[PDB]
Amino acid sequence: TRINLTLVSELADQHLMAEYRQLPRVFGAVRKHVANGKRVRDFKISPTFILGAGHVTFFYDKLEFLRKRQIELIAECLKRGFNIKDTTVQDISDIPQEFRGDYIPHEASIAISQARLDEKIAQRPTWYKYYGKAIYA
Repeated sequence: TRINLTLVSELADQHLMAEYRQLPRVFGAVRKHVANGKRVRDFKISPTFILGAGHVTFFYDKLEFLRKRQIELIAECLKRGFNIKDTTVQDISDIPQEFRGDYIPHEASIAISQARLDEKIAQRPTWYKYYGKAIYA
C-alpha cells in the first residue's frame, strides 16, 4: 500500500486508481489499532516522509491529510470518466483526534514520491496511460 505526494491531477490513470483504492485502507488499520488499544504514542512515526519500511506508519497521525486527499482522488477519478462506486469521503470522526493530523509536504518530499512513480513507469511504459492515452515512452 503506497501513498503518493504528487498532484492527483498528474497521476497516470493506473496510479490514480491504485491510490484511490488503497489509501482508505490506512483508516482501517488505525481503527484496528485503536480497537487493540494502541495510541499514536505506540507507533514509530518517522519525522521525514519515506517510501519503504515505515512508509504507511508515517501517516498514522496524518489521517486529516489523508481524508482531504481522498476527496481529490475521488473527484479526479470522476473528472477522468472512471466508473467508481464510493463517491464520498469516509467519516473518520469515530477516531481519536490524535490520529487526525494534517500535513504539508516539502517540495523535496514530493520529488521523492515523484521518482518512485516515475521509475515504475519507465519499468514498462506501455502499461501506463493518462486519460486513456499512451504518453509514456
